[PDB]
Amino acid sequence: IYWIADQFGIHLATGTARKLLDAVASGASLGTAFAAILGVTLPAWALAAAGALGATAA
Repeated sequence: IYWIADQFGIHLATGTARKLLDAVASGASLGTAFAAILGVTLPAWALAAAGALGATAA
């Protein structure tokens, strides 16, 4: 995700997701604020993948 946002970056969230990206990067443990940002374009299962065994820098 940290690689697709650069090359592609088709889903630029410079609205509210910004305030989150400035926190999740240090401790992405949100369960409601993360699903509200990864629900506009990203899937729903991705929320469960964030835990472990999933893309962390992709």
